Amino acid sequence: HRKAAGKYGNTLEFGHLVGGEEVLEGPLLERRNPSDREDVVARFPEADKDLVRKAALKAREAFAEWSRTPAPIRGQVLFNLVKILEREKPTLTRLMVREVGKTPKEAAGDVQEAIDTALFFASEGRRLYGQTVPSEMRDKELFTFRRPLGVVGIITAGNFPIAVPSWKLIPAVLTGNTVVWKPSEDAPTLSFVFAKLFEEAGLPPGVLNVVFGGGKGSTGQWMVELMDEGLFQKFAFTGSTQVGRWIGEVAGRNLIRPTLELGGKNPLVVMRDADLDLAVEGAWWSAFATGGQRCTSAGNILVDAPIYEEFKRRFLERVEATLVGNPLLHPEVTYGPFINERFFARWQEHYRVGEAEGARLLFGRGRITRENPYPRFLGDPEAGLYGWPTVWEVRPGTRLFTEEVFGPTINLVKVDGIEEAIAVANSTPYGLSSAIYTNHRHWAYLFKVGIRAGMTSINNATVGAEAHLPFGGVKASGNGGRESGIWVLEEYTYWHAVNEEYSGRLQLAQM
Amino acid sequence: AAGKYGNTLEFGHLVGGEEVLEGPLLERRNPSDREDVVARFPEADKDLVRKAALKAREAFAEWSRTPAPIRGQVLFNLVKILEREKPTLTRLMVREVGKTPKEAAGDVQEAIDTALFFASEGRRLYGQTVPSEMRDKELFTFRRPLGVVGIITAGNFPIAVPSWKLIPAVLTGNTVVWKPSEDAPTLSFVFAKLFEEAGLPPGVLNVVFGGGKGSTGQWMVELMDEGLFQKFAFTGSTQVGRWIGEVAGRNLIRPTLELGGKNPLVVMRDADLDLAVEGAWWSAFATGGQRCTSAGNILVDAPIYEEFKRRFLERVEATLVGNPLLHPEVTYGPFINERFFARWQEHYRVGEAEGARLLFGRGRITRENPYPRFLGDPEAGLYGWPTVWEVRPGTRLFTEEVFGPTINLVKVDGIEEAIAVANSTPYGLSSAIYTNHRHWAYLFKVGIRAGMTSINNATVGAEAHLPFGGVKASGNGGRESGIWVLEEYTYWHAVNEEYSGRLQLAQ
Amino acid sequence: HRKAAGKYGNTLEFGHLVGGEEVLEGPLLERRNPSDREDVVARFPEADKDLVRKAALKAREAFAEWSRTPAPIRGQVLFNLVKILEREKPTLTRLMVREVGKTPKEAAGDVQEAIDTALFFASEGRRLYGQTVPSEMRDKELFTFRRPLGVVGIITAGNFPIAVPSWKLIPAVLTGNTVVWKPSEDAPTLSFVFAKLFEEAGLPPGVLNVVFGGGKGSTGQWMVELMDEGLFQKFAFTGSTQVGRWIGEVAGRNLIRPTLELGGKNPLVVMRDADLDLAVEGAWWSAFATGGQRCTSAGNILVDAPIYEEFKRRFLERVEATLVGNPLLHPEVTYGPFINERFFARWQEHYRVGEAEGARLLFGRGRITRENPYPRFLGDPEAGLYGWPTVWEVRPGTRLFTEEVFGPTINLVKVDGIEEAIAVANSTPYGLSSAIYTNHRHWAYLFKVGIRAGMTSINNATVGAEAHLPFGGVKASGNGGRESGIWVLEEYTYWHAVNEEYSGRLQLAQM
Amino acid sequence: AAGKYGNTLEFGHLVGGEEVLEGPLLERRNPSDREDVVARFPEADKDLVRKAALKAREAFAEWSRTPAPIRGQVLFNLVKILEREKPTLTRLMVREVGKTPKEAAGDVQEAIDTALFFASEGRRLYGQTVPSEMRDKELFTFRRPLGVVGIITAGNFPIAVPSWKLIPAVLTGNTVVWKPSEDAPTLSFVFAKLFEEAGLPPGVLNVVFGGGKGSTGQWMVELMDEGLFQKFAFTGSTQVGRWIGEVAGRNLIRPTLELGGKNPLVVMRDADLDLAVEGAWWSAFATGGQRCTSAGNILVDAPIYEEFKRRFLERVEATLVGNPLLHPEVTYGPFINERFFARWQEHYRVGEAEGARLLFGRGRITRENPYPRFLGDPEAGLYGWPTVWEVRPGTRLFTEEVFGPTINLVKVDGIEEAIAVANSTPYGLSSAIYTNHRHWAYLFKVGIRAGMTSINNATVGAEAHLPFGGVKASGNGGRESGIWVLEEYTYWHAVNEEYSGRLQLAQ
Repeated sequence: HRKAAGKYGNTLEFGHLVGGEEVLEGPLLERRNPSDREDVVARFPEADKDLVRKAALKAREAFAEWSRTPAPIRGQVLFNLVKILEREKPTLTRLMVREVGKTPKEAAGDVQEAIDTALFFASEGRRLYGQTVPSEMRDKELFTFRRPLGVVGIITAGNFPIAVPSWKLIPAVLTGNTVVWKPSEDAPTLSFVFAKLFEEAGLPPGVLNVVFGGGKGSTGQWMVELMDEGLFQKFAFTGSTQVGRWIGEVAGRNLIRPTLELGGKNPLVVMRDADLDLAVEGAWWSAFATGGQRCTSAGNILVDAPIYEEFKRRFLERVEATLVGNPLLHPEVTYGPFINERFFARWQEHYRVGEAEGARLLFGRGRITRENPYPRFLGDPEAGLYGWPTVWEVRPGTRLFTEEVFGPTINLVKVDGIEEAIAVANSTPYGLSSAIYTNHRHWAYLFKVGIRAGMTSINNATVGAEAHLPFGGVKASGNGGRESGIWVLEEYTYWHAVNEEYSGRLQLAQM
Repeated sequence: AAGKYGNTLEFGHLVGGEEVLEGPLLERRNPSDREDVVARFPEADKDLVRKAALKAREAFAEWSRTPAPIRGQVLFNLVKILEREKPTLTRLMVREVGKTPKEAAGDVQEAIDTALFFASEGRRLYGQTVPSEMRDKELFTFRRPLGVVGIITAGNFPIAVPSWKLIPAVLTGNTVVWKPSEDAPTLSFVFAKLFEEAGLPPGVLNVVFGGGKGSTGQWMVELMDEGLFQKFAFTGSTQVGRWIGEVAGRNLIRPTLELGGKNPLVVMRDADLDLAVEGAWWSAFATGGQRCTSAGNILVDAPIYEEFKRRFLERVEATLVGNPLLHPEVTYGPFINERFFARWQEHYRVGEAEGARLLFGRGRITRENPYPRFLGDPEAGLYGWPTVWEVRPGTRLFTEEVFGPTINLVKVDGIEEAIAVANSTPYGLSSAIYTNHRHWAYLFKVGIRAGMTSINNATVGAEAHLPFGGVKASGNGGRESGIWVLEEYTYWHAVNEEYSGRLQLAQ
Repeated sequence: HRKAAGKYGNTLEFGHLVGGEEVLEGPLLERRNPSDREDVVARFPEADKDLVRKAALKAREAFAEWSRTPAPIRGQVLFNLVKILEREKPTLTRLMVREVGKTPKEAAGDVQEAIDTALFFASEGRRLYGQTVPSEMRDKELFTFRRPLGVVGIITAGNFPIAVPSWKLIPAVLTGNTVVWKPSEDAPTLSFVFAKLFEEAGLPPGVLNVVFGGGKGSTGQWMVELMDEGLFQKFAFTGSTQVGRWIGEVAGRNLIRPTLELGGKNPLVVMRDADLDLAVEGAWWSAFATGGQRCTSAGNILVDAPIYEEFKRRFLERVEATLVGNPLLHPEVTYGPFINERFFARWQEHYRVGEAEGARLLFGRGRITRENPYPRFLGDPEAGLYGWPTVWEVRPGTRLFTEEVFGPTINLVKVDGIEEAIAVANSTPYGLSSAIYTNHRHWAYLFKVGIRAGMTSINNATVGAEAHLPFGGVKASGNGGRESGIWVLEEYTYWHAVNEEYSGRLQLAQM
Repeated sequence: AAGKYGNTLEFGHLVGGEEVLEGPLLERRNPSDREDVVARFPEADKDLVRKAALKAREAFAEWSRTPAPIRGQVLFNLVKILEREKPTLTRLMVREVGKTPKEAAGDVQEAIDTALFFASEGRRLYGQTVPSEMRDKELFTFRRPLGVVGIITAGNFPIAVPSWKLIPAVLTGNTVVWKPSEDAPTLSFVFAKLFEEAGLPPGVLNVVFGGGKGSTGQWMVELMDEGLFQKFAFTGSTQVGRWIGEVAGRNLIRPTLELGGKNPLVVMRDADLDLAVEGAWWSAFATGGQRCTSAGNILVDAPIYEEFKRRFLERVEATLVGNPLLHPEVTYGPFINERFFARWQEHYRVGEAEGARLLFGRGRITRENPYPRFLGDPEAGLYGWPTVWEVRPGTRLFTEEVFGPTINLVKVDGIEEAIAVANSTPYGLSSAIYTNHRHWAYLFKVGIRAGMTSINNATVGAEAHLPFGGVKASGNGGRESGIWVLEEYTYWHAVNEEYSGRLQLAQ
């Protein structure tokens, strides 16, 4: 695999993983270190549609023996994976900093979510409870059982390259399904390694198949199209709303219920009675964790009129102190580069859209360069795509207010009272995360039952969901599916209702 | 006006509590006797469905904020009202869709059972308290209503099947727009009025009558593209369901799709033969074979094939058919509508064309083509000869759903072949095996791909408090009835509460 | 049954209900209207031990067919009971005012709890879920089923003569058990009628047997002793801690897990930031609902130092406005008589104990009489035993502070800060109900996780539990059992674990 | 010192993390070979148990406030540590209680499985969110720790059975005082030390060694009368359990009582005979018949009685017995202690006195009374002849638990009689039926009165993630393992939160 020596490590070359075998087939892509594009992390192929087809048929093959492997034994594989992930946590952390450019602290947390998920589902092997149910008839018994769905197609983003895939891969295999996985082209090395750790843990060959490639016009699109050929009994997607709508459509006509974890425009409310320094810290972290490249990153800070001016002042002071830089050379930075050029490009355009609709720019000068330097940048800002922390004031109903923009940007909006804060908080197409900073029980309550969101934080950030709560969104952010904990079991199994007669006669129900 | 076997009712849509007689007039004739006109009613245009959805959005605000236990009290009232009206609804159902008094009473009883189940669900709807990984922090999950639910239903179970959707939908705090089958408009209107009597606020349930394709049904599905529905629920054909799933999917709706079946019933060499014959017979000819769960194929183990066939044909020959309002002792009555009659007529042609062996049945029962155990006048409506084929796996009669009184026999040899043949259909709704060997029941149970399996019982007659639904072409994973339907009409809201006065970073 | 005409209704005479038959056997007791002891409500016999024995054997007989009656059909009986209770609600309300002296409003609520319980368990007939569980072996399946225990002995107090018995009787029969019930001698008529409503609903004869009589030295004691003869597979008790300890002991040696719902000394905290008028109203109602004759009645109001004087002043103003009287002639009163002479006697003594240990009496002059009248009494205070509203100031560690006293009394205690409020709130032998009035999220939280109680109210009274939450106490208030909702199913069933082999070979688990 | 087959360990009590060598010295000798001294250790007096409970009360304050997911991480560490130590614990268990390496490994594996189960339970422990009947109000339930748990355990499953109590007890935030069996002090000490290595804070687990009656066990039970325990959990004899239940009851404690069995195994005329023989044999002689779940009575259907007896005695005759440390291929080794040996000797006398027919067995295996398939020196310890009787229902051998290698055959005629006879014992722990007729398995399953029933499987070998416990004389309703044990170590806290700024009266 070690094809060349790179700058901050080896340049790895590797192929697809199908039925346990490595398949170096298709035109070569490459992944460059986004903190320093001179460092080439990986060269890897684009799987064509026919190879994805073969991966799904290999998955169908392996599913027969895996689904008949007792769930507690399947759980033992995940238990091995906990220990292996634990052993590899420092290595995976360093590789993640290199390949997607998040800080060592955040990368360790990303890996830890996969460890937590592995442990949770390791013992789920001795749970997976169905029901015994009393019949309305004598000499008859009723049962429900959870059954595996079959072959699961999984397509994932690369902003959480270990955590987010683990939310799908782990419960999928634990419930007895087999998997074809198309990872983000932003994190091919991490994905390959994760697959190999599953292998070391004892996952049978072909239960997990990995096909690398792009999205639109590439492997991703081709994999979605294969739902039309009956090769997938389930589909799970993390990514943009735009792509999610199409995947939902294709899934829908093939009578598949897909897991769709899509975008957000996450509101964070600060009421007049908030602990101001706590709220500032929470807003700041909500905005600039991962350089604002989380589904759950804050979109709009809604600030109660009586503290607006004072909150703005302290918020801008806190934003000004943000360290930015190459996190492999400067692990103390708050955030590093854009993960890829797409996020950078859309973020650059948000400045033009903001100016065109009359948003007021309070802070930020676009791309950080030698020519346009940022006072708290550490290292060489031209080796990658890095963004100025960016703060606007905006009105509701504008594009900056309603549309998701990955990258280090945030809006301030003035609201007056709890009723207006809730109405404005709900004035986007999205409904993923949400937060309110307040001390009045009644205000926390009203926000909690008035917001339309999958997730709400009280005196906490829009980011940082605990790994054992149901994760997902409403409105444009999802379709109702949830990941993590017991709530994800509905995504990867179906209910089998069984009635058993012993009465030696035909008894007619409700008659 | 007065009709033949009762009143001819005229009525309109129910929108925001008001009756709206707007649109071209349709009618529903008694399928046992076309001279009896049951109902005249309008076809809602797309714009009126639009208004119904907006009225639903309006009413949802106060209904979702009505405490769940009070919502449950409305359903409790509905139990008592349904109880009171059971004989009336039974008689009207015999008249309007042509099923027997016995089956119609059972249909109504399912709605009563559903009402009672969800009446106390008002004091349940459990979410979770969950321990945080942090000190001074607490985690919660809550079930929240989705919003406005669009419901489209078939008319073969005109009270039961709609109750499976309407009742949990309103109990969980949603509001509803309902497009009932044009085969059962009167029952649907009445059911809506009973909800009203029970105390359901005006606009929480809106009913828009009309057709399906090129009519109210289709227009209602299209309105998902305008953002007017947060949920959609459908009971009907796979072909229509695929389209509804597609439209729902692009609008990020998770729809309930309860679709067709081709339900296998296996009889192993060791079965109680007379029990299995009775079960196969009832699976086939209950409701004249017009259930989603009606048996499609009887798979008979080689050593008892000849003996089972002989007794099965003797039992089929004894089937009484007729107008169930004049002859309530009949096994089944007419086709519910002309579509089922037409597709049933075609199955004979397709059967002959692919070389299936016709053992019994001569198509439509007429004065000229009479059935020996018909009671009454077979030309007052569309009635079908009981029909039995022998078929091969992989053929159209074997794989494709055919509503109406038909069934196939197939010879299998041993449990492994019975399971493989049982799974050789696009469908996966109901299923059954007759056997006494624990090991054979077990292998069928874990080898079949179906939402529902009966051991020594019919493919029909699901109990109202088990999860109902199918896999493959029969559904998308959603389940109705019991606790399992709550996932269909609510979403999970995860809440974390900090008290530690500092920002604690998870994982 | 109509033996004589009484003052406010008929004087009823009736016997025990055993195997469906009425048995007029034993020395006659009588129940006098506690608001007016000239009104004789009922004459009824004391069942001797041998008749209780026969009732248990009749229960054992009926249990065979009842346990084999499908749970959904058993639920239909409870559904009939909902409708019958509904029909009889005005009648049961009036009879309850007459027989135990609570207000029409409270009596209607008492009956409504039985209606709510009936409805809840009516549909529980189609639930009672056990589990399907995956085996660690191939060709093997695991199951759990809830099974009825057998014959349940139930002994109940009379302060909640319909509600509290319904919490036991209804889930007991729904889960397929049969019952012997010894009602309080304070509410024999209500109990007889309730049994007859079960009969009208379709409960088979002998599934519910009712044996009337006393407690110590009488039917109650004899029924507890029959646990030593193997006649009860379950026991459920509502009453005093003193009696509960003995019942727990007898149950314990016979390997029965009893439901024990015992006394309380329920703390209600008012913090400096409380809505004062809300807290005063809540404390007032906690103290004087049912004339302070609830398990959950407030024992001690713990008032934060900065609002102590102001709270006292408003609390005494509110206590002074309390109406007291015969609730059958004056349904607007807050409370009526003591239910029986025992409660009156113990309450009279609490004055002497209070004086002896130096508690400061702020309000109350003992029994209300013509000679010692109460300014807001309505009617004739000598026709029954009525109590002055009573308010003390006490110190922690005293008898008035730690010991339950049924009747209209309450203590004020000064506390300083949340830590002290919690420590003082926990300084009793009891742990049933509890409450805090506050607006600071952090204070509500600390009380909630610091208190040792089965039940906690935030900005609500210690009384008024909703009928579908788990009800019960810790410490001297109970043994861990809970009533109501799904939580009571553990009380009346046992788990049956079943494993089914199909593999035709002996597979050794964990080996 | 060095012993014969390993080190002789000396150690004291573990209280607040410190080792306390205080009290008269006891010793545990290798029951396979009395010359091998495994351990010397003290008898804790009542006052030291008192101190252990107060140290537990102290440590509980910080442990209960440790977030459940962090508590789960300690158990996760324990999984890995138990895994690492499995061969060592296996060898020590063979030495200290005399079970075979295979069974000892399984014993340890149950603790590993329990550890893993409750490791992730740290992120579960679900309570409920519940809808109020009022506006502007919310309802919650939370699981809370009970406090200080007293645990007393037998030594026939010296790692498994204690793990069923210790692990969920600490995971749910309780603290523990543990009095281990004097038959397994070394294993118990080591297990406590592994908890310590895993990161369990000092004083959360305290271990006090000593005897039972007139010793540390009895004194610990008496301390319930001083208010020092909020929970008690016991595994052992019914006679002791009744007393513990009594003491617990007057102190308003709900105790876990896992007591004896007289476990019936039915073989119907249609059973796979060789499977049933193997299952009966293993049910009887696993652990030398020293399991709570060991078969008490084989109930054999009349038509196969003679043939089953013949094959059963052939299988019993092939049983290897011996020192399992020198001969790991043996089926079973010695009696674990002298009490089991004594009660087993008495069962022969009682059997003869009431007229039971002895088919096989000659009492203690000695040089003078040798057993043909004994391996090694039978005088180094207490070893028993495999023993088989024929008995009548209602006799003492039939109804009373007898630890050790003995079993009864009883003739029954038909399923109804098999069930009635199976229930004719004071006990109700485990049970089994061998049959192929679905209807017979069903009737046994719903007719038996037992906590646990096996169909075509042994009375022994319960899987670690099903609820374990008994009815009648075998227990009080409590269950161990899985989610079902959480009721044993927590209590429900119901919380209602008002936001409506006014007093709303319920019902």
